[PDB]
Amino acid sequence: GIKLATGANALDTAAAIRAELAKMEPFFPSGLKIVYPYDTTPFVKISI
Amino acid sequence: TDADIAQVQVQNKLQLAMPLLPQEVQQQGVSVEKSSSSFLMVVGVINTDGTMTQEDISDYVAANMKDAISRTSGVGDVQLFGSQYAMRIWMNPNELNKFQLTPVDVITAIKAQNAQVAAGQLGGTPPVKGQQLNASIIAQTRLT
Amino acid sequence: MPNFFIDRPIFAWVIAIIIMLAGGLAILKLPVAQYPTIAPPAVTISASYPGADAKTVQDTVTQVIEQNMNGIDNLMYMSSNSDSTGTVQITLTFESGTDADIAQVQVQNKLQLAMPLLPQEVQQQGVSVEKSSSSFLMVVGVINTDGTMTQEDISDYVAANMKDAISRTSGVGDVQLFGSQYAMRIWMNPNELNKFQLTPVDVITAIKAQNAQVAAGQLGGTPPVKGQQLNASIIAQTRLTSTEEFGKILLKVNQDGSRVLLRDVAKIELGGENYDIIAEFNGQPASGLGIKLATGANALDTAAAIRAELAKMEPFFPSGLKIVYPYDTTPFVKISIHEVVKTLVEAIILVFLVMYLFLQNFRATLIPTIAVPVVLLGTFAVLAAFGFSINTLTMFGMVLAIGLLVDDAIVVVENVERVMAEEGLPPKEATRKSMGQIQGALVGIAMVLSAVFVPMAFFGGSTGAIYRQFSITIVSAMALSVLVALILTPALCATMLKPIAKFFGWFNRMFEKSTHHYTDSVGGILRSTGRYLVLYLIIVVGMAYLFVRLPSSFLPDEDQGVFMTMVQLPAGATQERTQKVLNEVTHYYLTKEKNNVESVFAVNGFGFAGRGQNTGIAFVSLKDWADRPGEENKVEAITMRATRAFSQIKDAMVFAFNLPAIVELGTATGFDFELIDQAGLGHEKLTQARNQLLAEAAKHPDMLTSVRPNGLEDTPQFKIDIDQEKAQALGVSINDINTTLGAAWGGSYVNDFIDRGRVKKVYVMSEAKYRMLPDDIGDWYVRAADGQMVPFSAFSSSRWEYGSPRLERYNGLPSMEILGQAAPGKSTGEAMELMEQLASKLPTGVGYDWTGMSYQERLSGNQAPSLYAISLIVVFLCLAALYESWSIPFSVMLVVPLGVIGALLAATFRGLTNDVYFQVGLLTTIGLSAKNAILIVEFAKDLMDKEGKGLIEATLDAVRMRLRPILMTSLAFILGVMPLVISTGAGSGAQNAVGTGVMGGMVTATVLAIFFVPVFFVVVRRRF
Amino acid sequence: PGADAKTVQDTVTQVIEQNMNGIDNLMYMSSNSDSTGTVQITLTFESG
Amino acid sequence: ERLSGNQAPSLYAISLIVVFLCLAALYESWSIPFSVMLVVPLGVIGAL
Ligand SMILES: CCCCCCCCCCCC
Ligand SMILES: CCCCCCCCCCCC
Ligand SMILES: CCCCCCCCCCCC
Ligand SMILES: CCCCCCCCCCCC
Ligand SMILES: CCCCCCCCCCCC
Repeated sequence: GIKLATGANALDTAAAIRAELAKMEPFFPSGLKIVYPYDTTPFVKISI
Repeated sequence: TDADIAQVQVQNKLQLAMPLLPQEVQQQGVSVEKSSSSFLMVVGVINTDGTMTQEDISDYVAANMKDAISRTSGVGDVQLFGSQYAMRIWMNPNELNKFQLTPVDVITAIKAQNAQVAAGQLGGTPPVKGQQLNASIIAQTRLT
Repeated sequence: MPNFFIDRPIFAWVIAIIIMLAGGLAILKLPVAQYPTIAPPAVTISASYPGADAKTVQDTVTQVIEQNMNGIDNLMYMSSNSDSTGTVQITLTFESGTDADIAQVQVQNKLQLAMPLLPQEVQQQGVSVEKSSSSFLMVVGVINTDGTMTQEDISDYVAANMKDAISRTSGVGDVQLFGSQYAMRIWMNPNELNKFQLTPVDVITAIKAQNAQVAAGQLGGTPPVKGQQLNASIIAQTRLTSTEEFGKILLKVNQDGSRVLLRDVAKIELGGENYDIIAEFNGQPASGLGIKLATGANALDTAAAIRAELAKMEPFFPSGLKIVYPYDTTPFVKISIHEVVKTLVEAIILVFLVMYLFLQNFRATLIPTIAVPVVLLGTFAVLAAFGFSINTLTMFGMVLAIGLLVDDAIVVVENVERVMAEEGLPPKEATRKSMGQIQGALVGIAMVLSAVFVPMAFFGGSTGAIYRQFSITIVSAMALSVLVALILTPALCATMLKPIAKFFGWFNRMFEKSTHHYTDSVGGILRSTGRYLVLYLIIVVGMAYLFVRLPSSFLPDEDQGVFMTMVQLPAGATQERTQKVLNEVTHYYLTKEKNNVESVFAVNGFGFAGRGQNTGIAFVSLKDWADRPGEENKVEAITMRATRAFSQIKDAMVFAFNLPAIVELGTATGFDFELIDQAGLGHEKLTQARNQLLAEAAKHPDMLTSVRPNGLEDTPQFKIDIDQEKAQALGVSINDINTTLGAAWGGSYVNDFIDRGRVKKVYVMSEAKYRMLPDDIGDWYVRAADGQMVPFSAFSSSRWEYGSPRLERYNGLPSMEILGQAAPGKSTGEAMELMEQLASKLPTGVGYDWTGMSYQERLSGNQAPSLYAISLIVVFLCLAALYESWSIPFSVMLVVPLGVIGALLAATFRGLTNDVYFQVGLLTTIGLSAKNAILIVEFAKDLMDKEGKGLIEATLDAVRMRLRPILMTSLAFILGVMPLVISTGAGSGAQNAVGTGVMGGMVTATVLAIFFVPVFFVVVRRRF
Repeated sequence: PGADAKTVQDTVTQVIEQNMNGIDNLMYMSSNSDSTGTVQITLTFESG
Repeated sequence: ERLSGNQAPSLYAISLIVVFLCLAALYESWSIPFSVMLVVPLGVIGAL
């Protein structure tokens, strides 16, 4: 449950999270994929 | 108002109260986060094979990918929807009764025989005249 | 706006006076350092757990802290070390521009709440969070030679009488201390612990509660009774001062009434806190300090105040102490500033000489003498307005921009003298016409160059702070020169210059016949211009060929006056053997360099491979530069001769080295490559993964060289396992066993006490001779449950097994920091790629990560052509805006490869590298050649349409009238740095890096690029 | 709490006041320690 | 208080310099502000 720090921008924070997850992804065990439920980030980008 | 100056002042007024809190609160560790109120996003880690239960996935997320997401610049607080592993010891009251024990001797034995002991060096400083050896004494390690 | 100032000279003088008065007011108020803040801010958590090893610290203190360093703003990475002396060292590196106070307070508040999780001994020793600033400003050592005291007496005289007062002065910060202060040490003795039937647990419990306070209230305490007259405070039992009081504690009284004391089972001997570091100065013991310059005080008067405060303490010394300075890099700063100031002043003298040589009038040869220093004063005012300081970088920014400084007076005065000499006008109307000819051209120069430098201000990393100094100093100086060039110089050419019209006349005849021969040759080579175009193609291909074959680097290596010598002994060597090797090094430097080396300060257990006992360092400080003349006496020769002479020591790795700036060495070659372990593989399997990664980099010598692991290998350790059934059947508690073993063989730190006003510590530990062999564990007896003494090895064993003397972690995962450097010939863009293609065939779980100096080379490390790509088109648009045409900028911007040939030829011939002074000098040379090419074609453009001339005729007419300025201002500049080039003294590494580029590039850009721009302009006006 | 206004000055006041050099502005710094038990330092910075 | 005793002549000097320069800048003469920067004592004797 990733919250957000006070005053941070919500689009280049989520980009940093998705950049961290692509760094620790080739070291998962056999058969463990990461999936993406609830997310309020792409609505801002699609509206702009 | 400034956010991090506000966190510094709240932390200043909290650390004056830390010696008055109980020991069981301090060992869990209090925390001061400048989070917003709620969730920007949640991630999800399913198993497609069917080799891991809830606890295995929760321990993998707690150990190998929580402490790096929680240091990412712009993240106020990370909630975990699981639990890290812990060497859990489920006691039996009838067997503690049969062998005439309490749950106090159990905690005493776990504090005594699961220690990480500092034990010095056997070529330590100050040496005598003509010392030719230096190594460390390894007393006992934490159990694994 | 010069016509407003022709009629109004006094207003021009007034704004010249306010800019020259705001410059000199800001030279009294700005710092003078050696280098600015150049590294990203990094804070350091340092803690100690006495008696442990790397493993015990690495999973009770290290992993416990760095699980709680979360939620810190602007954090790049975090690397930690845990070594066998007990020390844990965590370095958090932040983004550039992050406020260091906010970063330190966030780290220290996240550490203040992770404090009850740590062990008790770590909380007693304390955890120190402090910011990792620059290295030492100066080292103040102190010796005693008239007599004999130990190291600890000197270190306590410093810790009680100097550090209190040296830190209370103008502009100091962190003050370290090489020695160790007092502590009431207690040396236990296990045979009297045996015969009186005692344990060290009884000793520590007996002298916890002897020196403590009593909250005792007061007589007449409140609430008083009705009629109370007396009020006074109860002063109850207090601490213990002398050593007899620490010897008179009762331990145990027996049945016969025996008195057991600390002076029966121990000896006291007040002594030292830490016994690992032993400083040394030439053969007598010593102590030292660690003074850091804080933020914004100049180092010159700071070091003068330090020397003044040490100068008023010699009446207060205990008859034999002597202060001595084994490391001082303050007079090198004074040399490196004085030489730059002398170069500026002699450049002004040389332009005075050249202006009088070409013009032959005293009255008009001092317009640059008035108008050039006022721009430098205004440049200092702008540097203080930004908040920057007197670095070495801004000083060598104004010493190579002085051509751009001095052109904007030579052009104006030559043009008004040309108008008075040809058409014959009074100076006022002649200055009006002259500054109307070059009106828009100087504004076009201000727009066209301001865009050559200012992309240099917007790079990133630790080298975007080196370039920013040059790229705001030169921009401010030039953009103030263009303001003062159309305001102050027109007023001075309208007022000072004489209206009088008209035998050393050989130079005039030589110059006019050279001018006519030049115009004849240029008019000859404007017909059939194909050969000069293909010669330009050969020029640009030769430029690319010599630009590829040239070694890139950073800031040059130079003589700071001192150098280090590093000593490391193999794998578990004691303190005495390292002292013998350090004394061999001292006896070498003080006999074979009698006339070069002044003082060697030898520190033991300090070396840069980590803390320990088999290591040592030596600060060697030489004589003055005037006392050691020659080439064979500089540091570059002494270092290699000592390194050649240190190969005969049979078992010691000893080598000497110099100091680059602080840290970003490898001149552009190093790696900082972390091998990280992103699973639960461990330490031995990670060692196998590193040992597989090494000797695959050894398979490629053409790309990789010197891949050293940067980490200590496994050493034997003494495992003693407590057998549980024998310990508990005999009735011996495990806690008393562990607090006997880890308090007889390490420190224990009972509590504090008060000595001579100050507050010192009390440590208990066994003697120096009862804890030195594996056969000494059998001399330690422990009380059982009944009271029978049980020995060690009645319930234990003993094994030797391999452990680890240093454990490294990177971002919370275990890692090993493999260092390397690229081969000669190949850059570090095709070496880091081979590392990433070579670290991908490792076993499953081991990953890689770049750190340090290469970290910001991954984050957009190819944005150097991406900013000059948008500089070049802004230059093109400004030049297409000026001449009211397209493809005329193509006629003026093909002089960029002309000033690069000479700089690359001089750098190849003299044997220099592609350091930052070469790049800034190249980048000024191309801008000044562009300035000359702009002015010749602005005359040729506004001569063939305002008058009506042809194409060839107007071109050689324009290059006729624009030959007297160009070699006038090259001759005053490829002559105002000649000395800098032939300079060999103190600090001639940066001076030769500045001098060689801006000599050869300037000579080539004025010899060749006065013959190509008529050809370029004619070829453009043929094919549009 | 166990004070006599000289233990406090020599053990918990001179330490802190000794370790307050490196702060930027400062101006002046007045400290006091009494026999009640308490102690306070007052660091008066520059105006602005 | 003593700080205001140490920055008053510097204040008077810098104000007289800036007013002399702002008048020489605007009347295009160095002799007209010289006939104005000595009518100042006729006002200062009044204030005193
Ligand atoms: C350095 C101060 C020089 C003072 C101004 C010189 C005199 C101005 C000449 C104006 C002629 C009308
Ligand atoms: C340590 C002070 C350095 C100041 C350098 C001033 C250089 C001024 C050059 C222009 C006047 C000749
Ligand atoms: C740096 C200024 C030195 C003083 C030069 C002023 C010269 C003014 C001459 C006025 C015309 C004769
Ligand atoms: C005879 C070869 C030289 C051709 C003329 C060169 C003219 C450029 C130099 C002018 C100054 C001597
Ligand atoms: C820097 C590249 C810009 C290319 C623009 C060239 C346009 C030339 C047009 C010629 C028409 C006369």
